[PDB]
Amino acid sequence: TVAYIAIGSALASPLEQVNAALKALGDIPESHILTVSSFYRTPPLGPQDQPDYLNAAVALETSLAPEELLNHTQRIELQQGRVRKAERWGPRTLDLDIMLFGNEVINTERLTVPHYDMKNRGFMLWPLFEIAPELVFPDGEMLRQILHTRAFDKLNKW
Ligand SMILES: [Cl-]
Repeated sequence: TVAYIAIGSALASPLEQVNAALKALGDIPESHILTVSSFYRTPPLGPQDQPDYLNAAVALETSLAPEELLNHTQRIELQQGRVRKAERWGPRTLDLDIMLFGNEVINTERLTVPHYDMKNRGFMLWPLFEIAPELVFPDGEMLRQILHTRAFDKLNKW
């Protein structure tokens, strides 16, 4: 099963945090990386201008069940990243999201696939389109049509 995973990171030096994360993803049992998108650069949310965020997408072939894959992405987030001390509820310093899991639709208490907001997020869709331009979502919508209709601005490269 081909899973597509969004990776984000702005902490310390994003390039080596993300590279360590990719190595971790590749070491997930019963799984191997098919391809990784380019690394992209997105500005921080808020006017205060935090560090720049590094965004990418990974195609991972896996025979794990979706919740088993979740277990590993959560483990990697714990091992490779941390919580913001002034915002424990805020996003961690390394973000992994399972965007898509084959053609599966999953609405459990722990796991929602497709990612619930990805169709509204250029920073998830553009890297995905780079590695999977002909992708079709479980509901039949084409990735290309979403990017075209919604007219999301392209992302700058890291
Ligand atoms: Cl869908």
